[PDB]
Amino acid sequence: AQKWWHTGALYRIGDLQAFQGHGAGNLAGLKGRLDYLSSLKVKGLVLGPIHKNQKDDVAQTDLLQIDPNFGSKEDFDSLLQSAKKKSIRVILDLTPNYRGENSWFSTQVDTVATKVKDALEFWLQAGVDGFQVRDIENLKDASSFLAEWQNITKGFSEDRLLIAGTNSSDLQQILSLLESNKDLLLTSSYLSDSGSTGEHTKSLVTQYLNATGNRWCSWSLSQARLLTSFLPAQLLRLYQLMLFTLPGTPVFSYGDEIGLDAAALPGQPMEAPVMLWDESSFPDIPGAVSANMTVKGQSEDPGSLLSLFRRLSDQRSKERSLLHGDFHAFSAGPGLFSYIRHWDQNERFLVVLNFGDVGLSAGLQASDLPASASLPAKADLLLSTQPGREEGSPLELERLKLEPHEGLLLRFPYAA
Ligand SMILES: [Zn+2]
Repeated sequence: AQKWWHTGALYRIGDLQAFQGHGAGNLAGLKGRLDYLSSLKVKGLVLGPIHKNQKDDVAQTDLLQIDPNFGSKEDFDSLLQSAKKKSIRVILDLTPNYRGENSWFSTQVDTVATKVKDALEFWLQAGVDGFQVRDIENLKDASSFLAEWQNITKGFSEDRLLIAGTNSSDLQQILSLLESNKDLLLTSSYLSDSGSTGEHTKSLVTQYLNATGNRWCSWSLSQARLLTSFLPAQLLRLYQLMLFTLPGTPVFSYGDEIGLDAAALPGQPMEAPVMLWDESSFPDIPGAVSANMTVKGQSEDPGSLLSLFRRLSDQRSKERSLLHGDFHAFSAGPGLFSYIRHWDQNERFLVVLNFGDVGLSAGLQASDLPASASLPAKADLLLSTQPGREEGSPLELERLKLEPHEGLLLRFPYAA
């Protein structure tokens, strides 16, 4: 088989109460939204933290005890049972001081690291499929601890994950964390540089793959915050296509599927903005929310961001070329970022991303590829970020017009 986090996207649910809002707001309530997460084809949701934590006090913090606000232990057990019946894995966040500004209390670790050791051993027997920990740059001897905890996690089963998260975007600071245990997923702000861009992004990704020996890894804009925090509205489709087709596991926060924005909801945290299911989800200020900002409204419109997300995620899970990590990038025009995805004699995929505000001709040439480059004269358009095109019918790779901010996803058989 394939280990489970390779087969789909990860969905981060930081605040249980903002995610479902009124009525539910529980572990028992989260149970009712599983069929929805299935419609996003997420193979693992990143849950919590949900443990007891008195703001900035080590003694008054216990990772083995759930906070009554979120429910009970039987609610959690009940949640795991249903989730496994629906092929949905659950990753628990154990960031200790998640109510204070320093997530690891201070540079005095000793007592804090011991607590984390016991929690892993405890919650794996309760049946969780992995763990997350954030703000590692504030942890003394970070790489040493991530090595040990990774070994406990993999020891239980090889089909168990550890995710670590940093706010840093420096490449050398990121690699030094990875020099510890190379099978460890690391989310970061490495990609976060919108507005002024060009083909800066193309290099960033190939440089990272270059340095890491092309090992399996994660793709995100941050450890916890939304896409809208970093990107302008009219770049969300482009980045969504990219994250869903780059070699590795893509990681989103709840709300990225509908383009959820912390601003535009006056007086609300950038961490835990309320999820928008329909018109009644935001009562505080009535008219501020509209139908096209909601799940309900975007479920109707085929042109919506939610529609793009669901279709991209369906490909990412079903198709084998996007499930394994075989990837090659073109040397096209100065705005573009194009690449090929393939595995054995399965169906091949071609991506083309225009980052500028100007129309382009995609002159994607053989230019630096393997012997398995041999592109056809024609490939079928599966999907475009902009409505208008004839989806399903063949285009021509030499003569290829790209409108500002457009993204194309093209399919073709192994034998050209
Ligand atoms: Zn290849």
